[PDB]
Amino acid sequence: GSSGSSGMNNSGADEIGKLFVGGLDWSTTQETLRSYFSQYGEVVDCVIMKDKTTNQSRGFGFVKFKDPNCVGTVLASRPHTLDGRNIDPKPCTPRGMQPSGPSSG
Repeated sequence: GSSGSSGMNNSGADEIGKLFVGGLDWSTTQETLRSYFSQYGEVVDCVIMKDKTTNQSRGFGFVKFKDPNCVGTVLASRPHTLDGRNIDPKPCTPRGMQPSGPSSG
């Protein structure tokens, strides 16, 4: 970059095969959520954050994938929308770029 400062590139094997879904719906459940993402990649672990008292899906969660490649496949299928709710997955990584490359299908 010329003006903006991007910085160096790091890998750090952490939250690679993880997928942070942003934009869930109080109705959205972990069961259905699993399959919804399972169609893309073998869901290993699905989590859906809920309220403290209401215990309702605030509007975000997580999704694990047997393979760290499954995450991308979905990131390319974006945007996303499950249970009549506009959602958007994330590689669970900080802003910036990655040397990953065109690696995708």
